[PDB]
Amino acid sequence: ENLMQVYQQARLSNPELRKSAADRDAAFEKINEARSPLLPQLGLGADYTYSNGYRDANGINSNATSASLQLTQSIFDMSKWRALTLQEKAAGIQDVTYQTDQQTLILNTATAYFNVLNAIDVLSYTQAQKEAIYRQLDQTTQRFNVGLVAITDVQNARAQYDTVLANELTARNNLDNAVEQLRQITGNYYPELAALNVENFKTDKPQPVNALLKEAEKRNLSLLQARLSQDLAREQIRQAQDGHLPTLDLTASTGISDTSYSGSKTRGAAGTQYDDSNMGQNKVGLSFSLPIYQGGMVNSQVKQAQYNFVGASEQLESAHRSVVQTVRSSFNNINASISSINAYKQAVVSAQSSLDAMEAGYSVGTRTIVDVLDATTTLYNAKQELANARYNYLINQLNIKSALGTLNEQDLLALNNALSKPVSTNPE
Amino acid sequence: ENLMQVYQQARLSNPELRKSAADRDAAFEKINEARSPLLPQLGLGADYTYSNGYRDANGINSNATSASLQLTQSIFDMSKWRALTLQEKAAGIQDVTYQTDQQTLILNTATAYFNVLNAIDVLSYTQAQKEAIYRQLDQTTQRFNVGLVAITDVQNARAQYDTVLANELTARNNLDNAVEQLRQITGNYYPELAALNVENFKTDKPQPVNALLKEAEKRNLSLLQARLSQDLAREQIRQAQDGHLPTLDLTASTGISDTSYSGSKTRGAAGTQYDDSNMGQNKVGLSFSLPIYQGGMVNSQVKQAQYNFVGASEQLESAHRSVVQTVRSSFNNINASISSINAYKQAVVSAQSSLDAMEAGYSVGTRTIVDVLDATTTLYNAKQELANARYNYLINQLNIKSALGTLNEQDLLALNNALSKPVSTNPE
Amino acid sequence: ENLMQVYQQARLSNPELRKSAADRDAAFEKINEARSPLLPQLGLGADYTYSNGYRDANGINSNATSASLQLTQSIFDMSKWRALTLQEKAAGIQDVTYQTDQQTLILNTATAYFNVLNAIDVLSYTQAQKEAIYRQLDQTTQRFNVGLVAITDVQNARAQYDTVLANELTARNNLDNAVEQLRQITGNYYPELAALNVENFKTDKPQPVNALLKEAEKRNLSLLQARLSQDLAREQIRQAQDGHLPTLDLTASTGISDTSYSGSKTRGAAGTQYDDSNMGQNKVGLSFSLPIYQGGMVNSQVKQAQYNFVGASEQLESAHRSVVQTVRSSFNNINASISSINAYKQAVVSAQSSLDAMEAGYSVGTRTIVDVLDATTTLYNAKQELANARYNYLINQLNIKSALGTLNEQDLLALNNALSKPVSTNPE
Repeated sequence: ENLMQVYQQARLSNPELRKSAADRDAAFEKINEARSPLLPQLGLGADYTYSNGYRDANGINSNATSASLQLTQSIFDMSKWRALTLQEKAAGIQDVTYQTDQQTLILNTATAYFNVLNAIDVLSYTQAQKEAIYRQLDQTTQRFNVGLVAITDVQNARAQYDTVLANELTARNNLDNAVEQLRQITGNYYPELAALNVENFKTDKPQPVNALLKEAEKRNLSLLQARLSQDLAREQIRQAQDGHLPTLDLTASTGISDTSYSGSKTRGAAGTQYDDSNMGQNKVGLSFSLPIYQGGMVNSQVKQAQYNFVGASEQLESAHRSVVQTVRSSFNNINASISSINAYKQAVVSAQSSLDAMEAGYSVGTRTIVDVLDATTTLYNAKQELANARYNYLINQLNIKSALGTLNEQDLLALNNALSKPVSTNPE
Repeated sequence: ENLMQVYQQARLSNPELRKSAADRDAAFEKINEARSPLLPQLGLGADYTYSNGYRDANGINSNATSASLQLTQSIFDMSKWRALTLQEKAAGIQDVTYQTDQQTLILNTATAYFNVLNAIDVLSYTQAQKEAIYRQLDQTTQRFNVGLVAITDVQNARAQYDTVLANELTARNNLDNAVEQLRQITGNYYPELAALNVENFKTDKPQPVNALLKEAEKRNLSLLQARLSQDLAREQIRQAQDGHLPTLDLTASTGISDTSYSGSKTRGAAGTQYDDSNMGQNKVGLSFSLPIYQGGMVNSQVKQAQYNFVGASEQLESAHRSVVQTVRSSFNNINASISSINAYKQAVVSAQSSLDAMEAGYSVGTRTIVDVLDATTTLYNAKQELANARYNYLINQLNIKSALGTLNEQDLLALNNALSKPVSTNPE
Repeated sequence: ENLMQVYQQARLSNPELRKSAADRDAAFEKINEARSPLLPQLGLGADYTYSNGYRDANGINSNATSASLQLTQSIFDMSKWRALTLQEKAAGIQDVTYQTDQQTLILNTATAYFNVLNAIDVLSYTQAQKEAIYRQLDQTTQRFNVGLVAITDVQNARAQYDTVLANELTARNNLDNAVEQLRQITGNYYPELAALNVENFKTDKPQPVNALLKEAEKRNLSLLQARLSQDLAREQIRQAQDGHLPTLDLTASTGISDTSYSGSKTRGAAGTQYDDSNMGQNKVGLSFSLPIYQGGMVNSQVKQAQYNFVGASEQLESAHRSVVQTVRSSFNNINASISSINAYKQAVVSAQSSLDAMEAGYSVGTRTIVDVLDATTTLYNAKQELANARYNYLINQLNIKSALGTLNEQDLLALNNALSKPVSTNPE
């Protein structure tokens, strides 16, 4: 029930990634659609007709029946090739989005895993605080019923106890919600999860900022998709100028049609003009066409494409600045986490001394049990904060590496050494 | 004047809900234009033409004229029926989003209503604090004048007085802004509103979570949207496959023509071939075709449709998970509110006791008037907390009913029974 | 260096505003595309064909070789003019959004400047705090060595000293992040920024509320875009109606061809029908159309336009009420800022008095030096708070200027007169 076992199932259960995979497959398969028009196309054309002339052509009756096939093959029209180029670039963009989604899945699973354990720690602290506050109430009540204290003190103690009970209920609810959050990502209810092995924690140091900047510029996902968009805009510009290009097609058709002639006027002195015929047709030919003026429409589409391209370039520059600032922020965040870890470590070192000193006084008889319980609660506070700091450090390490774009699953030794014995998630 | 009346006015004065209704009307009307391509499509034409083509015929004049009608009526094609069905599904989707907008309107009205009472309470207690701090400053300045304290202590009192003045100004501004934001929903200014009846407030217990989950599965609007979208994807898959089947059409026409010539040379021994004519015809017939080979166009559409279908399935799974999570979170917020109510009740009792002790002590002469003012302020704030807790409980009950998918004016009515005390929205 | 220079550079460097300008330009270019169809058209259709008779119809052959130009020009169609009107409306919309973008840029530049200044002040305050805590730790350690306290006191002192070390590190990280986030807008590194001079700080009272609302309802941007949107919806209603109106167009052309034949079986009983011929055609004429019984294809298209228009009218009402609430809220915010500034000045004076008292006591020998350092820290905290309040006041005045719809660069020119003294961002 460590992070690796939870993420392996999350990979094959998460619908957010599955939708991304479906989108990528739709984008890829669509290319075959755009290559279809270039190939030849066949069709059938049977039909029927009936006519009845009037006005001058009075008393003329006729009926017709025909059926034929068609086949058109485009010889030279680059309009269809530019569609293929644009569609392959679209496929590239979709694949980049898929990579981004994969990294997101990893990060979200890790975050939920740590949130559960944080909830458990705060719950333990709240239980200790409740016990201390209850002992205080018992002491005050006994004093009052023997004297030495007014009723207002009793009511104040009751208020504090009710407040700690409310906090305990809130903590239980939060522990359930986080588990429910862990079931919403992975898709399974986990009763037991491993925790941090405190005795083997690593406060590593990060690389210089400039090296991270270079790696980011080289292999970041956002700016890569932005570059794909810029290339797509250039290709669209190339597609705009395709209008002036002439086009030609090669079409061939064949079919039969047997038409007979009748009528009182037709019969008699026909002269061979109205005799029936049973010829066929095997037409084959070409076709060529080219626009001359077109009122400058294409000369306007060309400028629209150029403006779109410059807009895309500005977008790319914005994305570049964004990635730079993000990498700097992540580096600073890691350093801040290191410093906070040191501070909390010293803080817990100090609180241990006081809880140790309160215990000895009770052993000899200078203090009371209430002091010991209060010191225990404070130390539990020093314990819950330190664990939170450690988890934040780990998540920030993952965050910087994700900004580099270089993490999919190489966080195998990163967390394997950070695991320990199972800890229950919903004790009863 | 009160909650029910405000909701009644907003039900017909709110522009967002009316825009939703307009969208519903647009969706339903769309069914008409999907039907239209089934009925006959009558038409009219009329065209004149002059021609002197003389590659070999120089001096020949031949004008032309025509005017005819048209009728077309499709017999067999499933490209139109699929469109009808898909438009019907879109209409259903629009209806569901309209219902969601209704529930959103109810929630927004309730929240805006309760914020005003919160502001009133805050304002009253801030004024009490201002009075207490002013009395403190008066005492300190008198004491400094008499020669018992240093100038440094006067500055502290003046600073505290200025701080409370600023807090009171902020409270008044927040009350004004909360009044304005409620007008942004109804379009009216409310001088007074009804307040909660403390002695007629109920504390119920929520139903078991399993029954809530069952009801949510039955009647959750987002899940209805998801299922309808998936059905719309399946029907679209059926539509794509129907691009294979053939089509049948029927056409008819009738018109006239003149095609009159002129010229002395044409007349005379023309053989009757070049004479003017006034022919007319009433041709009618059918038209049939069946595709044979279209390339990947036929093939690719089906695969793309199936990919979209699996995407819709993933989206539906996401909807299911989200619904379950939201139901549980609301169910737990309810109990959290109950516990907080208990705690704040105890706090109010404690503050009452402290105030009474202070008042008796001042009556017998053991305390100054300044001490009494502070206890009154502490009690007054304790009613800020308890008031803001009950409103949270009511809002949370409204939310949980919304998630269950059964939030109607009937549910909102049950709250108004506890609001039976008018109060001004602008003291003095 | 100064605010004016920073804005001057950001105006001509920022990529988002340049993208807005590019989008405006590309939108004004669509007007040309709208008119183009009205102007004439010209094309070519040269081609070739080869027939063949079979099934008892062999021996008959033909050869087609065609070439002809075509001119088409529409003389009456109201649908095209609707497109031009719609395009003009789109151009207006683009201009409006460009103006909004400029105003947003001004706001962001001012915000970044003041954020950097606030970071500098906070860094100074935290440095003073660190000095004070270090001296306190030294005192406690010396006392323990001399034998007046226990180890727990030293542990607490070390914890307190460790905490300030984390806070100092975080302040530098925030300062660097602010510098980078300013570079993201401007595009340059700024070692120094002009600082606020307190000798000439303005706290002018603002104008009444109703006057501001009336002026805003005239030259605001969001409601102007809403009005243009409703107008284009009406222009969209007009476009729909013109689908059932007749139209005319003109056609012209010319072409030649050669139609010689060859073959052995063709000879025999030709009867002049199998003779080679060359011919041309120069048809020119007008045309007309008018639809009837279309199954209400465009009839039901009109109802969709009207519902859309009422939706647009509803959105405009929403925009109106939103502007109302926004301007009122901004006014209240200005007033709150004034009050807060007064409070912070009083606090600063009180802290100064306390520091003077503490310093005099130390000079006469009744106080240690830890007290002096603590007083200094409190004074620096007060100074930081006051500076933040002043910056927020300036930002709020700019914000209300923006909400009014009258924000430019000359308005910001006045604020430059409040910034005199350069201050280093990262002093050595």
